[PDB]
Amino acid sequence: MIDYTAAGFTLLQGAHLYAPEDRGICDVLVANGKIIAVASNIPSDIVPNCTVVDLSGQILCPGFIDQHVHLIGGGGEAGPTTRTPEVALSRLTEAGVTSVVGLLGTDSISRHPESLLAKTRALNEEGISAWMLTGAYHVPSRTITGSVEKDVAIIDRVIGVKCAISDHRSAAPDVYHLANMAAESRVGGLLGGKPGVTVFHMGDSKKALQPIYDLLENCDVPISKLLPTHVNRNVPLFEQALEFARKGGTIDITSSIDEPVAPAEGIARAVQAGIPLARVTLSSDGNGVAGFETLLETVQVLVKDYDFSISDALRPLTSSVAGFLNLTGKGEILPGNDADLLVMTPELRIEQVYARGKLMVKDGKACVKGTFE
Ligand SMILES: [Zn+2]
Ligand SMILES: [Zn+2]
Repeated sequence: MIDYTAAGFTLLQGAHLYAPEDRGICDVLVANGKIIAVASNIPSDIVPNCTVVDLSGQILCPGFIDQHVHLIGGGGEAGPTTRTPEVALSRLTEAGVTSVVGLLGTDSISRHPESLLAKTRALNEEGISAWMLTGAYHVPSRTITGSVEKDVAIIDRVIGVKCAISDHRSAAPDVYHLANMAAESRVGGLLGGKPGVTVFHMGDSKKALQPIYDLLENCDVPISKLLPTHVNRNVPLFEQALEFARKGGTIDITSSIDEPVAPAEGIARAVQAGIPLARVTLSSDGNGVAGFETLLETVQVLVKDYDFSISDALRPLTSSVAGFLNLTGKGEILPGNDADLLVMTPELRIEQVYARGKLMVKDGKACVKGTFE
């Protein structure tokens, strides 16, 4: 018997596929952590030494992409005792997260991008896919190489920069500092093949998104690179966000915020306003201690409580995020893409999770954990 185990051939058959597009009952063939075929009735012996998984009666969809996670820990706003712990691999996977973007927050004194970089790489070695944003709330940005542009251009896992505006914990950045930072991420992105985005932590100031419009008035960074997040934290800000998304921008709703605008509610309002789901993303702000359970809960609520189809409910956590961050090979089940898959019950309860072809979760419980979990 010839050994073909190195390919890790895995056949997921009989599941109702949402890639996120409804593909009905369809099989998915995996090899080397990559989807190599997506079709109805793929021969269970099409490839040798193939692990065939019977998913009849279950749902199969893309793994979630969480672009706002404090991977090395966050907090600290009420003293050092409030500094949260680093994220545990199993917490992400059990929540359906197979791709993640780490970032820093208010604290960039006891938190550093080099630590974030290291954690991002550990997660990649451990089985999932991780990227990070350089900078933090503070502006000018505290970077790895001394320049936002250089960080995005030369640090492989860096795809953009983060900052905070209209928030009582901002560094009071003026338009120039804000514009230059955004422009550097944009150019750095072109040079390093990164999306080169600027993520804006929004606060409760009455000025809301004004800094972003001021920025657009003082530079030429495409609006498609400017991502306001936590837009559901207050109503006036949310209304501005809808207006921003209407002008061509993409907005990030936080699932860890249940009031005044719940996450499912924000996604629904966006659609009501006529915003394409492609410009609406959902992140957890996990470990900021915030968990990741609010991600799946939002999808469940969207389908159960609101009237979103499973396909649409999935977009803000998959194709929309992958599209915004140009995450090649993610957020969609198609041949050539990474085998990041979720197996759910018809009620959308996670049963299995595959990351790059490897089984990370088996019965809703992680069977692969961080080195020191
Ligand atoms: Zn934030
Ligand atoms: Zn955050």
